[PDB]
Amino acid sequence: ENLYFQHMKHGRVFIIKSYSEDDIHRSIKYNIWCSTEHGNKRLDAAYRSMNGKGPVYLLFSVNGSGHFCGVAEMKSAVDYNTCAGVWSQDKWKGRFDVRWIFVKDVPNSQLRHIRLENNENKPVTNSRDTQEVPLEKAKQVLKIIASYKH
Ligand SMILES: CNc1ncccc1C(N)=O
Ligand SMILES: [Cl-]
Repeated sequence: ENLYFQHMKHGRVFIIKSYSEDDIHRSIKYNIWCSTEHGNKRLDAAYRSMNGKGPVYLLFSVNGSGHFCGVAEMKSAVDYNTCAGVWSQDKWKGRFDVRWIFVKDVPNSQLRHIRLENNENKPVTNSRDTQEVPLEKAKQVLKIIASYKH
């Protein structure tokens, strides 16, 4: 409630969209994630180019659910050669560490009035997986999620 996510001077924020809620449950249990091949490459470049100077945040949402389900920070580069078949389907190859910060359902109603100037001014709730969020809009999103209460 303005107590959250001030002093976020640098850093970068991405939307994660999963059509497997089981995969997200596993992320929360073991603090790891895996995206598509092109998604992993985008997150890998953001994390590496940050060179530790700032956080990379991930805003998670289950496709079709109508709500965001929480926030985690990237905590490692992407390892592309890892054990196969750990996710809901075999097509997900690789792994990076994350640290979950919030696990809570925030309805899209609370966020849909934030639009992305880098995505044709579309609402942030209408994003695809690994859509990057401009820093000032991300700060608005993170703060709404942080303070939202049932
Ligand atoms: C492991 N990750 C996933 N699982 C299921 C559906 C989408 C994803 C994704 N784009 O990250
Ligand atoms: Cl909606």
